[PDB]
Amino acid sequence: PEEVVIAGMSGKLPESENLQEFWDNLIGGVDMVTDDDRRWKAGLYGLPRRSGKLKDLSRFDASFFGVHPKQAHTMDPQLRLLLEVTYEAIVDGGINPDSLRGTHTGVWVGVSGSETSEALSRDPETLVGYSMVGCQRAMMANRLSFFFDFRGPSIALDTACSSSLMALQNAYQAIHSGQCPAAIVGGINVLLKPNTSVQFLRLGMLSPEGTCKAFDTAGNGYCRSEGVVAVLLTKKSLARRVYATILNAGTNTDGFKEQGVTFPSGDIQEQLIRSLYQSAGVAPESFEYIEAHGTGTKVGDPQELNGITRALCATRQEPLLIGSTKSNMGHPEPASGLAALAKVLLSLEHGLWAPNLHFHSPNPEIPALLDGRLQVVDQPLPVRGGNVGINSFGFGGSNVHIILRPNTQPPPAPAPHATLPRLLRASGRTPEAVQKLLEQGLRHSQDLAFLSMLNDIAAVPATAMPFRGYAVLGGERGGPEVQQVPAGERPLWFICSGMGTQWRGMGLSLMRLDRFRDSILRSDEAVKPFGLKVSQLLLSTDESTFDDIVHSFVSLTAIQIGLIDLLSCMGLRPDGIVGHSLGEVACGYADGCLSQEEAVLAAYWRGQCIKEAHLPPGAMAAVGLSWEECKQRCPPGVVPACHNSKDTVTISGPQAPVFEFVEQLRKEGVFAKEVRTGGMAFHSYFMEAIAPPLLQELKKVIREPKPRSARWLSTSIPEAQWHSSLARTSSAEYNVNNLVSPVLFQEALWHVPEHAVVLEIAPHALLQAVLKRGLKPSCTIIPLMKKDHRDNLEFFLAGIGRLHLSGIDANPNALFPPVEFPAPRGTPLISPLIKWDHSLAWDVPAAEDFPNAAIYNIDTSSESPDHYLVDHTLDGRVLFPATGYLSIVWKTLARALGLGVEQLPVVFEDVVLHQATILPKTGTVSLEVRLLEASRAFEVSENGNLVVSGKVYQWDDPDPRLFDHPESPTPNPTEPLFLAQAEVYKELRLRGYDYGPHFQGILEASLEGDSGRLLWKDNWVSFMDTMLQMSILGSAKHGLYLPTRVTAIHIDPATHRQKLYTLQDKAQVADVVVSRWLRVTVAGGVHISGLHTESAPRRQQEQQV
Amino acid sequence: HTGVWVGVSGSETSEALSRDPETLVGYSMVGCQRAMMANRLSFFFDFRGPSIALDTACSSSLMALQN
Repeated sequence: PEEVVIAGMSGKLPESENLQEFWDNLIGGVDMVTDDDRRWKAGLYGLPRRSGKLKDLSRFDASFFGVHPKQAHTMDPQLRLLLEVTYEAIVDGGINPDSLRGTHTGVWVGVSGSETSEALSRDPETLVGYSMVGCQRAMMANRLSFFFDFRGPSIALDTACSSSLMALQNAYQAIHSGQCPAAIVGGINVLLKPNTSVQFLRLGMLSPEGTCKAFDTAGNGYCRSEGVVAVLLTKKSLARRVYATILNAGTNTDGFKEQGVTFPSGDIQEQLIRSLYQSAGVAPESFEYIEAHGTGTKVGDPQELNGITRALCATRQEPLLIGSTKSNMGHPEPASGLAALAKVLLSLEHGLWAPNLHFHSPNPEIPALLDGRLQVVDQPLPVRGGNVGINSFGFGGSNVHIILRPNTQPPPAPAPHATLPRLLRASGRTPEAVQKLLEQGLRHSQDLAFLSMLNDIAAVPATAMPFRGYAVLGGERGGPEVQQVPAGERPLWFICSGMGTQWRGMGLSLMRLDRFRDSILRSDEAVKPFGLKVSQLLLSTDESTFDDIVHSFVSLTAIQIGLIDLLSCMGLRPDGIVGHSLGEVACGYADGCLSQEEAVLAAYWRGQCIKEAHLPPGAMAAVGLSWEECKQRCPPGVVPACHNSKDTVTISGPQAPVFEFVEQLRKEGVFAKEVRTGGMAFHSYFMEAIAPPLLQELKKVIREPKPRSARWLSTSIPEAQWHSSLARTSSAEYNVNNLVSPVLFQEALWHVPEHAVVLEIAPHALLQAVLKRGLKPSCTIIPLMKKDHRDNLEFFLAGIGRLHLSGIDANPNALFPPVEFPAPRGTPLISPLIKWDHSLAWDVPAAEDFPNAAIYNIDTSSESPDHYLVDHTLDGRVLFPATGYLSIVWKTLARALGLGVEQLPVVFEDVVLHQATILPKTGTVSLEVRLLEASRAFEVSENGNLVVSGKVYQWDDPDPRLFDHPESPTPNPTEPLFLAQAEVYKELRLRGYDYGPHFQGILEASLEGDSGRLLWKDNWVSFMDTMLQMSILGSAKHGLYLPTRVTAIHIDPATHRQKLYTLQDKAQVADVVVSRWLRVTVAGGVHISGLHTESAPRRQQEQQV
Repeated sequence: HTGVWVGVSGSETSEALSRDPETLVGYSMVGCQRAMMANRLSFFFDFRGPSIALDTACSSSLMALQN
């Protein structure tokens, strides 16, 4: 069939957000297993404390993939992370994902768990339907097919711990047989349900130490880990980056075994190895590295390594290297194969084999390791070069083996175009993504294939990725440009300036691009028989070279044609063309009305015919007077020739009349500037004699005219007669009339639709000011070149970048020689450079949602999220805030009803704090919360002692009126002074309150203590405690009074979010009012009523003596 | 070299058996694991080929037939 290549790769692995972190850990030896308490409490049910745990599971860019917020919450974490990983993998290989939409690509996902689905279907009465369309195993690949629009098969294998490699093998077979052009093979595994770990523990597969000491005597069993990995398998004809070539891949099962289903058989593994390598036609001597399964079991390791020895070490002298990524990252059950593939491919990319951890002495039951035939990579070793093999054996019996040929592509030899600046274009969700891609490209400005791949993946629609930026590399005056992209398509227009724009040495900077030089040479061929060559003028060094009219016109038209040729390479078809009279020849080119040869010859003949005719010198000057005003102001024999804009209207005529008009304007003071054209007044009645010879010559030149497109807007003939015969098709008559009839440029500019993206196609952006004023305010001029600029190529690339920032998609790769593929080895990974919009935090099921009242562990340790409690020190000892209990009850009620706290307005009633809980300096205090939904009552207990009691229930009908601030009893009109934060907390300290920084929230408070402002952060406890502090501040009583009862508390989160108003800084604040007459403390969306505080005796610890 | 392609889209027995952390038997996984819907058949009948448990919903059986 056809070759199958690993073209891309992406994945999240333990303690590593991207493959770059995975490699940084592999080489550096950082063990990726940890003793954290993330998934569940360590030691629960006797399980090992160690496990492979991903850094996060709650980040997901829902808006990108079109998942509504309600569906995103119920979606499986594996599915979300796999969608992101798959997109990262597809763009890793330089393939724009849109180039695969609508094709026959397939999705094979190896998944062996549905914990989230079980968690979401626990409560039959409140379960939501879409939980099934996001938690089913089938959707693990069907969602990918739906979003990416792959028409190939969508299968979700299980195959009992070999799912990833089995999916890889199925994709390989599909691509080999021609059923599919490409495949997306992914592996997913997340540890959420402790009961599965307990089952594996009972089977004896796990290890008490959580270390997979593969290939070692102390091997006992593996430690479960997590991992989401995706690879892009494509046929060679469609790939850009080649990590390796799958020479052959196969699967077989152990069959029947006497010992049991779960006992591995080495004979079957040996047979699989031998069959695949023989079928591929390889020789065992070629293999250099074998990525063993390497679980680390007393039984599995001998079987597997003896199989590898009997299969590949039969007759080879030099030893065979062995490795196992499970020593580092643990064992991802279904995703194990793809993790090993990632390790192997990264090792090949960097030219080193990552060291294996936890290997000191070999297993005495493996003769190979004790001998020298089989060697383990205990320290980094350079890659000498050879084939590689990967084997993944599930405990059910399924065996998978793949043979990889590493990509050995030498770096491209230096070429002349290497020095030339190359343009880079990036698109992204957030400015950070664009800046990351730009910086990565900047660090590698000399990597042509890398820059081409980046430029390929950046052509994503602006709606999906509203941030774009360009960074011209290799230029001395270079830097990133980043700006937001407006939505909606914007028209692309062209402008071709007149005969004024000309300078000595134009086009040399652009002569280096192949397309431009080819176009200039074609123009020279068009003009060669006449007697001049455009390139001769360009390479020339005389200032007077271009002061000849014929030379000027020929060179200008040739350069404009070259610019249009460069534009057409990138795929830009103008939606409107409008040019000044020398320019229209080029405008004729833009629409296909004029052939290149015709246009160049026409320019030469215009220049000549102007040359032959001898007329009295006539100076054309543009004066700052309105077109209509110049109509009468223009002296007899002088007419307004060009209508540049409303402010400025060019006028031409005899040199003496024009000088007289200039003098008169100087007397008036109006802007009277005289241009230089060698005493020639264009678009004036003087040229009326030139036409006849020009008429004949052009009739000879343009043989069969062509229709004028609706895009072109002729400024030679007013808009009234745009349907006449004269302007129906370009010909000698049209060009002659343009050379004679006055220019109506201002008339056409009005027709440019609002939000257009204009391009000034000319050697100099002379009409930049004219376009900036005349055209509507919201249009972008985008000039291609500049006069006397040292390197016009950089300016042109910057102009293309500004096109990129306007929405129009142009590819700068077409402007340079193509990059042969596959790309050279060592081309940097692109997957790590992609970043998403992870502002939101979606739900991930907890370990207490599966079968086994609510209990909360208050750990004040540094890492614990409850660390802020260490600032609630009263009497010199840390106490749990009274409002802390309310948050616990709120969360428990929210979990009971099924809502979140932000979505659950609550009403506490008759709260009694029976005793105070002291938070120990070391350790934890466990608080239980019990509810009686029928009675609407709650009890918080601590070691069997009652702590808090009261009533809690959802607020059926919140009323925002309840939080309107009562009119203060004291007008306080003067308000001369107010207490700052420092002063309020100094007073509280003197009373005996030692609140730390976290529990300091009163930005200001009135002298009477009846009003103020409460700072808002993500924490409710701090906010409500600051309300209680405001209540206490105005009290005259001395000594620290602590709450003992509350009669009513209302929380309405919606009104709260509406009440917050940001200060001039970035801080969010809420106004507070305390009414001691009414016994209400109302601040933001909270309402405390009937607070009672009782004096607490001072601890008399009297630590000071 | 015979192979087994079994179309299964449910693991209810896995959930019921693994509800009690302090009484769950180890071999509940062998008989209730989804992949065991084909590996067990291969083990008993001594089939040395593929053993895969597809998961496409409403079409797992016919997808297995196609494979």
